[PDB]
Amino acid sequence: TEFKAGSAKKGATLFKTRCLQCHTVEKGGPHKVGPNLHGIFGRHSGQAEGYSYTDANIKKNVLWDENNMSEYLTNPKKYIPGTKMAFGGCKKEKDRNDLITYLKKATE
Amino acid sequence: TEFKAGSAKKGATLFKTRCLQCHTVEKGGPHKVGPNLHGIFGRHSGQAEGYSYTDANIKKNVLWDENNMSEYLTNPKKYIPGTKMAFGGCKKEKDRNDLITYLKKATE
Ligand code: HEC
Ligand code: HEC
Repeated sequence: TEFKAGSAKKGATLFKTRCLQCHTVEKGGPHKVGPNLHGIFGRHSGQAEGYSYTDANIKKNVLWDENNMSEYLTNPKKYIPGTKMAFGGCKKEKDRNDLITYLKKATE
Repeated sequence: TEFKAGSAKKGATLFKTRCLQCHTVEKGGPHKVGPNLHGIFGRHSGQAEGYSYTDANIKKNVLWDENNMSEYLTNPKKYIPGTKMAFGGCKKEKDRNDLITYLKKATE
């Protein structure tokens, strides 16, 4: 792709220090600030039920792939102007590779 | 995305008139000229086992999504220079939407 696997272990701790505050990844995990992410790869944005997404997310209608996911994490608001996800971004491709590697595995 | 659903019925007959000559879509379907396509969405290119892909396909390492799939079908060789898939292309977005709609459903 334009994405290369990293460390799922490293990615797990990135998740805990940078995403856990607002999300869960487990099947049967609840929505918190942000939606539960189980089964996000291959799904379009704004389709988790029981979650109130912004108009922005839903209309962007991104199809979530490891590659899309990478550009999004770099700068969320640049990618989805108007999204209420208050996360600065993950600048280093190495960090992003690790995180996505972790996500691809735990959200399945 | 940049893809919108069509007619899976229309897409099924497009498949039969334009792709069947070289591919199968069913789980447990055999490779023919081209590889069996069961479970192609979310998979990267050149990963079907027992199939001899060109160097081109494998190194392109496309992650197959309905959107990627669309650009590919427009013009395969323009998209994967050196691919041995001898298919001209599907010029109309309407045709492509229908086909991909069919594929998303039958390759799952
Ligand atoms: C709270 C401060 C958040 C943190 C930290 C992270 N995310 Fe988030 N995310 C949050 C919200 C409120 C939302 C919904 C946005 C809206 O505008 O409706 C999101 C959304 C996502 C998405 C899109 C999901 C979809 O179903 O379309 C993804 C893929 C996502 N968030 C992932 C994610 C990751 C991996 C994070 C750590 C780097 C992360 N987010 C941080 C809130 C918050
Ligand atoms: C024989 C004349 C073909 C027709 C008609 C179609 N395809 Fe094909 N396809 C063919 C070959 C020999 C190969 C392998 C290419 C290589 O260079 O190794 C392919 C490949 C694909 C792929 C990539 C699959 C992967 O696993 O990476 C896809 C997604 C694909 N073909 C789909 C497809 C569709 C939907 C067609 C009808 C419009 C179609 N192909 C026509 C041979 C032939």
